[PDB]
This record gives sequence, structure tokens and C-alpha cells, in this order.
Amino acid sequence: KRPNFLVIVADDLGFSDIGAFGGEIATPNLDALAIAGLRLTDFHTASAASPTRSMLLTGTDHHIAGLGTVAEALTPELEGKPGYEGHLNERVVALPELLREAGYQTLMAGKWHLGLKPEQTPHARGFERSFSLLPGAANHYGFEPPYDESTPRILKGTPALYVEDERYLDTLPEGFYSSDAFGDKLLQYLKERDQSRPFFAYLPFSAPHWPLQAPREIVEKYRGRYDAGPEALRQERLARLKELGLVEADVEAHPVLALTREWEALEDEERAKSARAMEVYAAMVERMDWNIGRVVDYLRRQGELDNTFVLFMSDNGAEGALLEAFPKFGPDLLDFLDRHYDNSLENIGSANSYVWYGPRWAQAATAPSRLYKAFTTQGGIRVPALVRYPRLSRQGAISHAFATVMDVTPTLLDLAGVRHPGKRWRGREIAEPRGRSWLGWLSGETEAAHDENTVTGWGLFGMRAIRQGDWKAVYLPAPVGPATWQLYDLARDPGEIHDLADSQPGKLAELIEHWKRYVSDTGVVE
Ligand SMILES: [Ca+2]
Ligand SMILES: [Cl-]
Ligand SMILES: [Cl-]
Ligand SMILES: [Cl-]
Repeated sequence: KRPNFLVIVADDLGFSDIGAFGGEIATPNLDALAIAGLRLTDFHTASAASPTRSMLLTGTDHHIAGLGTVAEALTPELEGKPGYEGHLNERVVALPELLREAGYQTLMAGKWHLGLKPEQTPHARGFERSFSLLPGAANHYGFEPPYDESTPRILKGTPALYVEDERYLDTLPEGFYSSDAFGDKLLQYLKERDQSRPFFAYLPFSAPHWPLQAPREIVEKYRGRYDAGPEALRQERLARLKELGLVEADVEAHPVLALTREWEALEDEERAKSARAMEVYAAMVERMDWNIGRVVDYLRRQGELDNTFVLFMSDNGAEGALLEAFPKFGPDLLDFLDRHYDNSLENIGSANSYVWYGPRWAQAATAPSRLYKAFTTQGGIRVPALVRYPRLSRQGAISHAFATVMDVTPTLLDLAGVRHPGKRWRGREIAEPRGRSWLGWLSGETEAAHDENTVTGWGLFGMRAIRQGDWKAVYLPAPVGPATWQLYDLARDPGEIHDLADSQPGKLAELIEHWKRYVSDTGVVE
């Protein structure tokens, strides 16, 4: 009995949004998985979507795999460089390619974000069956603005570009809502499976990523729930994180840093609309969880769930971006949205609204961590994760053992009884995994998969981190940080509040050495 796999990825879901991670959002299906399984409080991704996904499916660093930066930010000084191709590339072999070789039915419904051309599709990279959004985002209902020269760059880069296998779709199914479509499709594939062989089911939702949109009936259930604002929410989340044992009672949360007005400085109409966006966000997360529950309910009724290794994670920190703030060259976003969408209060959450919830709502969900998505601080890279598989010894608990997204490919190969092919595959030199199999740790033979000498690097958008054991050095450039290395003891200071660069210069110098090894071994160009 080799197990099935179900790998579910939420897009920009915050650490404490789910019930079992301290949240007020109704997420019964994930809660059941989480509490029965093992909740990870020290699991890490990259600081953005496509780099994480590249890592999840290869077991190595994103700077090797083709996503050295995000496809959308490829300049002339990076384009051409090895591992900056903007898609999953020729120097790695993807997890599903390997499982498919070894008998698995490879099934996917969700966001891809690992390439847009036929040769880069889930179908080209080892999925037998796939229903996929190829870009990093799109309107959840398939409502499209006009595409021409006057269109903001962020919109141009996020069309509703869907493929099913090799067919680039002409229209979308009737009543399309991304999360429901992905649920419908994976369920179709699972119902149509060869019941006698195992599956690798990949369910990368695009919820709860902007634009924030969800069925009215679900939005209505959160009416008034967020009227006290993101700081009142953050305080709630912190108290619950402590009560549940996910964060230690004495942890000091990092201060909230945002350039927007705080809740109490907002006019009544601005508040109502910002609260409505968080309600919509909450609805997206509940609807995602509902779709996950349809998938899981079917597996359970088939007698397969207990023999399915279930991994759930978010792909990066909660999204605190202000889309209007980035001097993305080209046409003005807000002015465009003003002419083509309706963001009045009663419309927010529909197909022809386009909202994001901004930095303070995001910091409520990353707390006690510092900042949010696209930073290399813990806010942007520490994400919620659960593993549910009853054969493992470590279930029903909260673990603070360090782990990364690079661990997942090796863990799953290990469980499938498939050896990584080493340095060659299909007549081509390839990278080997930098992660480590969780199986020792999760079977109870070891206390963790890594130890005090494990070294890990992150690098994206000009930011850096390097970690050894619990010691982490961070580099944030201007204007969002001091453009120097700061040193943190994550065991004592999970908030990354107390810079120890002057107190422990030897420790810092050691980490800077590791940082350079990282740069040279993964091919970081900054
Ligand atoms: Ca994401
Ligand atoms: Cl329904
Ligand atoms: Cl309780
Ligand atoms: Cl525990």
C-alpha cells in the first residue's frame, strides 16, 4: 500500500486565518485535518507565489528552477541568466513527472504560475489531467477588462488564461467561480480515476488572492464581523494563537508598519468599504474550505483518506501590498479601476469589483511575525501548514520544528518509494533536491528533519535572508528597511524585533559567509 497524495495550496492565506490556526473564519474541513494532523508553526516558503511553487514541485531553490525572480519582473539584466527563465525550466525535474513514471495518476486543478506556453503547462510538466489558470492571478469570475495599451500592467499580466490538458480554453464553464471550478474539476478527475492505482492530486487555489471576490451568500455571513478593524482583529488573533499554544504566551509581536491610515483615522465610508473587503476575504477562505471539504468528503466515502498523505499550506505570507503604490510603469491603476469597475460598498466582492485589503488587515494575520508577503522576514516566509496522514507517529500536535517547502518533494518521493534520479534525467543534467525527507521526523525516529547546523537562504526583490538553526540574518533594502544586515535569535525573538548585529558580530559574520555560499550554489543575481 503506497499512499495517495493531496497537496492543497492556498494563495496568500495568512498564518492565523484558519480556525485551527487561531482564526474566526469558518473552516470546518481544514480544522478537522489540522487538529487530527500535525500543525507546523516553523514551516517556510519563499516570499512570493511562483518561487514557492517552483520549490514545492522540485525540492530545490527557486533560483535554480527557473523562477529566480517573478516572471512579471524580468528585466534585460536578468533575462538570459540561468534559473531566471520565468518558467519551470530544463535544469530540474518536477515531482509529478517522477510520480507519473512510478504509476501515479497525476491530477491538478488550480493556479499554475510556472509558465504560460504549451511546453510549460501542467500537461507538459507531468500532469495527466489538469484544469489550470496559467498566470499568477485573474478575476475569480472570469470578468475581463479591456486589454489594450491603456490597460494597467498588473491587469495585463493577469488574464483569465485557462488550459485543460493541451486545450487553451475559448470560454469558461457556466457559473464560473474559481474555487468552485477547481473543486468541480479535481472531483471529476478523482471520480474518473483508475481506482486500483494511487493518485497525486494537486489543488492550488487562487483564493484568497486579490481581487477579493466571493459568493454573496457567504459574504453575508460575515456582515459586521470586522467593524472593529484590523488592530482589534490582530489582538484577537494573538490572544487565540496563545490560547491554542501556536505561539508562546510571552512572545512580543512585531509592530504594525503601514503607510495607510489607521482604522480610527478613516472616514465612515472608507471604513465600511475596508471592512467589506475583509468580509469578502473571509468568504473566499470559507468557500475554499468548502471546496476542500467536497474533495475530502469524496475521498473519505471511497475509503481512501486515511491512505492519503494530505498536505495543506499557504504559498507565502498574507498579502499586504498596495497595488496602487508600485510605480509599475504605464497606465494608472486606480484611474482605470475607477472607469471599469464598481468598488462602491454594495458591489465589493462581485465580479466587476477589484479590491485588495492592504497592509494592516495582512499584518493582523501574519502576527506576531514581522511584515508580510514579498519580504524575507518571517511574515512573508513563515506560512501555516498541516500534514494529515494517520500512519505517521507525529499526529494530533503542534510542532515548532524548522521545515521548508523544499522538503516536500523528497518526503513524497520517499513515501511513494521512488528514488530521485540524481544528476541526470531524460538525457539532461539536473539539480538534486536541497530539502530533506520528513519521514524520519514524522515517523518519530528523530525530533526534527533539520538541526542547529542546517543553513537556508532566501532572496527576492532585493531582499535577503540566511538562517542557521535558530539564528537568522535579514537584509531589507530602502525604502522598506535599513539596507543592512540585521541579526535575530528566532528562538527568543520570533517577531524579529531585537537586532543583534552589534551584540553578536561573530555570529553575523558567520551567516554572511553562508549567504555568499547560497548565492554561488543557487546562482542568485540581485
Ligand atoms: Ca501567493
Ligand atoms: Cl452552493
Ligand atoms: Cl475551544
Ligand atoms: Cl501539542
